[PDB]
Formats: sequence, C-alpha cells, structure tokens
Amino acid sequence: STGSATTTPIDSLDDAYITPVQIGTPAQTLNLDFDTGSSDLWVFSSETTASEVDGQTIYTPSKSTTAKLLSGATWSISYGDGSSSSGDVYTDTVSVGGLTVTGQAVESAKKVSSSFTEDSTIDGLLGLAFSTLNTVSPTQQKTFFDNAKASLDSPVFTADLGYHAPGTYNFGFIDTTAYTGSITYTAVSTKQGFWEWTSTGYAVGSGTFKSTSIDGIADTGTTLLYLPATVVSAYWAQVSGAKSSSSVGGYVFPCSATLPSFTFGVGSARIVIPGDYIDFGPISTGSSSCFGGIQSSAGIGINIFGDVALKAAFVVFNGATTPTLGFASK
Repeated sequence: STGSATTTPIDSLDDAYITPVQIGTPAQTLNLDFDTGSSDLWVFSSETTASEVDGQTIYTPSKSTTAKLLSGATWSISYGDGSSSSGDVYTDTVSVGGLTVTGQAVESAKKVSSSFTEDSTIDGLLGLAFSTLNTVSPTQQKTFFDNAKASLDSPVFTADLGYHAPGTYNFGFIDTTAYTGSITYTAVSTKQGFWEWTSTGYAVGSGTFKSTSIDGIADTGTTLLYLPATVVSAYWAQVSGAKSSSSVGGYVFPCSATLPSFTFGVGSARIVIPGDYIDFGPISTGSSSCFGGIQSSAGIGINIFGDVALKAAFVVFNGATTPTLGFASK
C-alpha cells in the first residue's frame, strides 16, 4: 500500500504545516501537524476542557463506530517550546492520503496548553519519530508509520515541504518526479528516539564550505533551523545590522536586508537554503526588526534541522531495519 497527502502552511510565514487526517467511522477529518520530532498522535476532542478549545475541529469518539477506549491508558507530553497536552487514549481507524491503519492509538486531549488553544488551525499532532518516545502509559503505543510499515510497498515516508506553498507527505514510495539529481542517504542514530544524523558542514552565502560534523535531528515539527552558536554567529555576521536580542529571544535583523543563503552538507552533497527562507518577518506588527530563521541551539541541548532546512529538500525517512535519512535538492 501507499498514501499521499498534501501538507499546507498554516500562515504566511510557514510557522507550521497541516495535513488532513481521517479518523473514525464515519470519517472525522482533522488537520494535524505531522511531527518527525515526536511520537504521539493526539487530537483536540470532545473530552478537551471547553475553555481550552478555540476554533479547532474536534474528534468525538462516541460518534465513531470503530472507536474503542484503551482502558487505563493515559498520555502526557511536553514539547521543546514549552507547550504540553495530556489525556486518555482510544484506538480507531486512521487514514492519511488513502493509507489506512486500523487499531491506531488516537490520544484524546483532556488538557492542552495555551499555545495549542491559541492556534485554531492545528487540530492535533501526528508523531513520526521512533515509537520509543511515545508517551502512552502503562502500555506504550506505536506511531502511525510504525503501524503502517509492514503493509507499505517500501518502509519509508517522505517530506516535501513547500516554501510559502503546499507540499506533500508520501508513505510507502519515493516519487522520483519530486526532486532533482540524486538522493544522498546518511546514517541515523535512533538512540534518542529521533531521526538523528550528522551533517558534514555548512557554508554562508557564496562563502567557502566549512567541513565540520553537526549532529542534529530532522524535525518537521520545529519551524526554524537551530545550530551551534559558532555557526549561527558566522551566518548573521554577514547581515548588516543583525544582532542577538535577549529581549526578543534570538537573532533579529533589519527587515530591509537581503539575506544570504545557507548551505548544509549531507555526505558529499549540499542542500542550499535560499536567503528568503530565513526571513520570519517583523517581530511585532509594523516593526522594521525581523526575526531570523537560523537560531542558536545552545540553550536546547540538540541541533534541530527544522522546517527552514527541510523545506529546501526532498527528505526520505527510511524506516528499514537500519533506518537512514535521504536528502535531495528539488
């Protein structure tokens, strides 16, 4: 089997991407944030505290003839941005782009933090990291990809995120028309539960490539590119007037600037992020200070190849027995 679904930016900045997902019988379609940095499929629901729902579409398990309470199971998750959610668990039929999994754990939110409530466009998350990170207790649950894997034509999914435009998540096949050149594959460590890999270096604009190992994660659920402070300083030093602002929470730059590109290494290959992808717009409405799309990871503990980086590539998440990542230009 295969599946193919369009993913759409939630706003004009590509702050996140939503993909429609069919849950239950008859289908209830919710727009979920596909997140290769976490491993829980959770949704706003008829169980979510009413004051914490503000425009999201909700899953109502009592209206699904295939929903079954997973008795005793609870979940609770905290994300790198400080947001969180928690609840109980149902199993139900879940379909993405024509690919159907029966018995998928659908984690129903009883509580969500303010950032989720305040984002009316995201009805939940669909985790695509390794199932060892799934938070369901006392019986850990498998991701949608893990459950689908055996049925797929090939044990892979691909992320093809657009810049200010829709893109595609495919399951079970590699669309050879969706990228240019060849796909370069690189080793993955699953020791932390992430799609963790080592970039071979970077360049800023037209500058020379610096060969240096940068360990980090491919994370579709993180907006920006978070890299070591040395690398990020070298980037922003090429932008007149750019500075790190403690009050804003990162590097800002004059909105009048033209940003240089940023290149990262995948083995001997190179992925070029155009300068425009690094512009996240005014820090507040009407400001002439703009927020940078490349930020330091120094306070995180891990480097994160988020959407800024991934949207410059066609990315293969290869879930074979020894997982690997593939990157192609497009």
